[PDB]
Amino acid sequence: CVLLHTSRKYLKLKNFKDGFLAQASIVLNETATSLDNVLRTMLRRFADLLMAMLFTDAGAPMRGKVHLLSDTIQGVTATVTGVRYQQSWLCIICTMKALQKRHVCISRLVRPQNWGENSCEVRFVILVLAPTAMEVARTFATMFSDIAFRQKLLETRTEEEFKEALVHQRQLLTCKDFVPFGKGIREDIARRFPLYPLDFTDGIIGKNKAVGKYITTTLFLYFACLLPTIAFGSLNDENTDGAIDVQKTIAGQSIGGLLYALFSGQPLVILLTTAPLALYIQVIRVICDDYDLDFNSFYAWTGLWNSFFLALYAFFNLSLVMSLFKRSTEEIIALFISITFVLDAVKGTVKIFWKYYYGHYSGQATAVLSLLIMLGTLWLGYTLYQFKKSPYLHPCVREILSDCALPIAVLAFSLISSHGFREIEMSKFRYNPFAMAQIQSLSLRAVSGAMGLGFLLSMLFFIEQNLVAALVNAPENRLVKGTAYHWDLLLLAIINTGLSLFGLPWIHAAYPHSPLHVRALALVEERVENGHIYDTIVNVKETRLTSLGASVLVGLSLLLLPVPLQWIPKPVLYGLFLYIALTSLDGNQLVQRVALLLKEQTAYPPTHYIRRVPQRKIHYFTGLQVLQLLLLCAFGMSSLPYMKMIFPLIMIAMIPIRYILLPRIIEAKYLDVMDA
Amino acid sequence: CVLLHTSRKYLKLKNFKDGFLAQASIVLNETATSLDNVLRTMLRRFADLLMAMLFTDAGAPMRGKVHLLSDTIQGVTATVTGVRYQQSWLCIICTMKALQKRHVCISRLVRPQNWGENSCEVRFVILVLAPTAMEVARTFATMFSDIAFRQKLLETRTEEEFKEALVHQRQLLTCKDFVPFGKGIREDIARRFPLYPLDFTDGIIGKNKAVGKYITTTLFLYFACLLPTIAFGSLNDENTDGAIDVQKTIAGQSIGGLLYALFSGQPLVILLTTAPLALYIQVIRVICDDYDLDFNSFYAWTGLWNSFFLALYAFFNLSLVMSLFKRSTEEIIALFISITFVLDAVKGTVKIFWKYYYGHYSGQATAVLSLLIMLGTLWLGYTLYQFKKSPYLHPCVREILSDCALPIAVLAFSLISSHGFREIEMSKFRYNPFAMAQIQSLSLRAVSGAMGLGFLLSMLFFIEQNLVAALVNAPENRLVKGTAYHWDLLLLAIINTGLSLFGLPWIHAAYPHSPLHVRALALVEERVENGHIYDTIVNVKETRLTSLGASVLVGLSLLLLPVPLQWIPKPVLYGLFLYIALTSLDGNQLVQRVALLLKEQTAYPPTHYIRRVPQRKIHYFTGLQVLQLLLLCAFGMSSLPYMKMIFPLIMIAMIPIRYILLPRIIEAKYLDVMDA
Repeated sequence: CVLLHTSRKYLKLKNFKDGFLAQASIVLNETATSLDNVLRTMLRRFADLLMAMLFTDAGAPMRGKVHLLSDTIQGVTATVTGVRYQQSWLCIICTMKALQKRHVCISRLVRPQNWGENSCEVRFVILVLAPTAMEVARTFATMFSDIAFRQKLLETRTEEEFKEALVHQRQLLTCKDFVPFGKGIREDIARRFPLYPLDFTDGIIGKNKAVGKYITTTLFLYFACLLPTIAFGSLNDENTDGAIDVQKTIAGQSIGGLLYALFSGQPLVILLTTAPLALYIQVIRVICDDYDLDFNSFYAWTGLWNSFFLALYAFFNLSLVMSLFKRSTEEIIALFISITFVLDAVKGTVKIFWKYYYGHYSGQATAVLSLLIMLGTLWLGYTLYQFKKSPYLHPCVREILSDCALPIAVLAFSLISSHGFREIEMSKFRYNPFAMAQIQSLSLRAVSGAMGLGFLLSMLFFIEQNLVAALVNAPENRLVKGTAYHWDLLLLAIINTGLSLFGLPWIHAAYPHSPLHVRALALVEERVENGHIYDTIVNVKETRLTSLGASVLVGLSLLLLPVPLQWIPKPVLYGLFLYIALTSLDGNQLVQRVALLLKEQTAYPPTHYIRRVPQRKIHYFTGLQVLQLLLLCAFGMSSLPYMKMIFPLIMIAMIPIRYILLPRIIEAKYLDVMDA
Repeated sequence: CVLLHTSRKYLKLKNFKDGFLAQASIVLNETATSLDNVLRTMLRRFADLLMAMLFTDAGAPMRGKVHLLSDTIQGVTATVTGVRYQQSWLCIICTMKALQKRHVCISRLVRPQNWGENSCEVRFVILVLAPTAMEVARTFATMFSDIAFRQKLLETRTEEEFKEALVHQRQLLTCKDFVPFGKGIREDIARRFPLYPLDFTDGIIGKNKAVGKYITTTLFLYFACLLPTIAFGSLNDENTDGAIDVQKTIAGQSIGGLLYALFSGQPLVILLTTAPLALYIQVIRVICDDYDLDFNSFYAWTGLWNSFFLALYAFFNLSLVMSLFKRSTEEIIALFISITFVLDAVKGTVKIFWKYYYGHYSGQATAVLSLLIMLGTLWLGYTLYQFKKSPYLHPCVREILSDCALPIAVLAFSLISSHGFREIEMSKFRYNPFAMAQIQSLSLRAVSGAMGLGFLLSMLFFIEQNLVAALVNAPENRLVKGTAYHWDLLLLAIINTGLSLFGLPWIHAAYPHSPLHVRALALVEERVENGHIYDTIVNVKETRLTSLGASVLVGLSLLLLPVPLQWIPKPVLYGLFLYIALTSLDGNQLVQRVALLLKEQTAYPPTHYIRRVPQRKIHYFTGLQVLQLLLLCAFGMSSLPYMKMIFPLIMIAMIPIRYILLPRIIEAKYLDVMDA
């Protein structure tokens, strides 16, 4: 072995408040795969024994030794996760006494190439030869450290355009809030009204064409909204004894998505039915059965009261308090939703076994095949989804696999269970081939009960919709257009009134699908941390065409319901539920901290928040979060409808708990470190 | 973000051909988890505002910035895989003008702690403060760069012992080969005879006690030899129409393992039946059925001829030519073995479906449950095995998971399929509760045929045994005791004669279990490359107690045949075959190159052999290897016994092909880079 001396030092960003800009040599579309070839081409561009000195193996270039660059500059940032390097660019420096004049070469690679640790996705290489080099390297790093400038340089097609862009960039671098009634809605409408044409003409016309990306994301959204829509329709049909069918769920989802895409601010939010909504509909069905009330009328009245409360919240600008919402409560809610998905799948398979395996109406074969198909669908979907994080696959391959993991698994296992195992008939969701509910035919006592239930549902809707909207409107997503929280809530209430009046299932912003929609509709910079791909969004196109097309396709899918879309057996839908439950915990810090018990604290990056905070306080915070999650499960997943209807109240209550009690029992600094 | 300047430079290993050795301060068993605490303790040991200067965030220690060490020294080596850092130690340097005298502090951590990017498993921290620092840091790095010296320092218990060890280490650092008949056997016996007591008294007595490690590895070996032994016994019973039972396979494996452990050199090699051996036994059964020859007599004669040829090879010292063996041929053979395992599992499940699902004697339920159990066993075993590579799990946790993955999966799914699904009876391996074969009652023509078949089997045995022995005797394993190839081959021939005379299935060195046995019986230094744990063996204990105990336990397991060990259904054994097939390709470079078509070449480390070699030549080599593998599969996996009996010949032929033809069509430099 050979000893290596690594020296790290800061460099102040150049303060612009040039000759080498014009004298720089630009290489575009470099197809070389190795560092040696790229550097040889870059050096030849100047006009060789000069490439050898660039690395540590200076003096013994023939013998096989460690081949590492000597002087490099990169962008670095500090975060709770650790030290994140800007791996999209690299600046190599070489001070050669033989040379007489400074030389600068900027090379843009066709594809991102690993160029070392913390440079796994280099696309720009800035080689600076000096006869100092420090000043030129610092100024070029300062110019290249901008996230948008790198994308602008990527968009350039010619060397002259590259130099002009560089010159242009250098020159350029040189309480009581709720008192106003309806202020938030008016502000959101004013913000997002003038941008409507823009929203509809972002990628269709202009310098950048997004037709292919728009089509691909439209297909993604259509599939990822239809398949969960079918699963939720089947679940509701099982829960409501056929009151809400799969056809009703599909129609409601299509209408709601179309209305939201057409007439909402922040169109990137996707409306879909959720597991807690199914649980609450089950609560309504149980209450109606107990009190002999018509399901349709009671459901319509509950939806009407929920929409009324949501409109009251929107008009009074309550959404602002959602700024106090922290990540811990969000992750607790997400884990509860995943647990509800898992329990729905388990209940479905248990019912299948009870009806078929135990003969409580060849049933054993059907039950075993159902279990096998559900587990296999889950496994295949999870594997195809996790292939997205592989840093060695082509970007196209690992974005198609992410895009078409669940659809591929569903199709493959539907074929397996309907053609490979056609001799074993199994369960399929009901389909009997939209009348307004008789709201007037209901007692006043039932109206008051619906009022209370709608209040609880409105709290649930407020929390969920604002959570997903905040996720979509995160600062790291780089959304130029303004936010629309109150107008979005009002439109959600309106469309929910419309859906409830016709008995269609409720819908709100979908947590798993909205960030996925944003990512599919965004340009990202690949980052490799611990052998996994992480995406840094640079530009989101922010168009309504994708959501509108997805909604229209989902609506048109009603014609494929009888003959197609029914060969998908119920176990495939349960596997879809399991896949959603597992894949909704990708960035869950609560799950990470829970697993930390089985992991090693000292194995995390030196600057990771886990290592920074004492393990005792981390465990205390995890225990408090787990206690909150257990209490949420206890109320919101019991057999008692009267106590299953209360879980929105405790969802509201956790926010005051996190805001008040936890800082009193846990130090504020540690909570700030963990949450951020 | 803040620009970072990384400077890399060589440092010549100190040439010893001291005061600071005695003046150094030693800290032992440091339980601190963060860098700040460790460095604070180390600085306090001298007797604070000095810890801040050690990192790049000098001048702004309060504001949250990137917290990286400034001057660090590490051990680095170059390999075809890439640049491998010595992550077990780190030397931090700080030149402070305030200080008046040099200071050195050596801290040993209780557990390996990530301390960087290429410092994921640091256990020794050498902090050098200077008022130069370069000389002291270089000499300490040179002393610590030794792999065995780090283990010796770990073994020390007190500061005085640590200093004495440091001082002692510093002082210390200051053709025609086959003509002799039987020379190899005599040399091996002379080498390995005096070390017998040592072999039996390595960890039992002395400074280091290995009782716990010996017990754990004995349990691992027992389970990993019994379960595949049962699977192979069932496969042979299916193939040979009950001629070779599971009881016979267990007895033969136990006797052979005991004999090999007792009276062989290099006892770390594990003898077990293999898939090609099962295929060849099937060939023998088919030939006997075709020619109406007694299976036992023909099998015994074939084994006798195979042993005679193996003894001839051992006495004439042919094993030496195995040095010409390359990694490409080894990996082709391993992939062929895995494919044979997969086809055996597929044939078993196809037969189960044909008998039960199609009723060609509730069968559909049994077939579907068989498929589900096999797939689930494969999945669980693979997951528990792959958890071994997680860099965040505790070393004990991942070591146990690797040790008890297959046994845990087998037990869990046997319980599931025998208790959870007890209503669905399914296939179980035959067991009817050891007579010498009537060799004298066989025709001369059958004797000549058995001679030819035994010649082919002897070539197969030579290749397989020498391959596994070379894997066990790899230089990187650090085996102090000498190698024994010819004596091992002679003993293998003797025990094979003994086994064949009684009709027991043949056995030779097991490729998947011998390296695993070595690893379980070895101390390793953890390395994290691309987020995966890689082990560097420092010391292998090299004892026969583990293999002897495993063989004795396997033999004693015959008493657990009737009531235990039969609830394991055949699909569990097929899942075991699949698990072995998938887990035998961990380091397969042929599989890596085949998958490279779907991967990105530029995403590999800069110094990886994949990027160094042009992709065209990599693809040509992969295509040639795949063609050889396809020919091997075609000959050794067809329905014709006369052509299924020839695959050992082409296994032999592939070595001349690799040695002669490939260098002619592919450049020698690229082949050397890829193979090494």
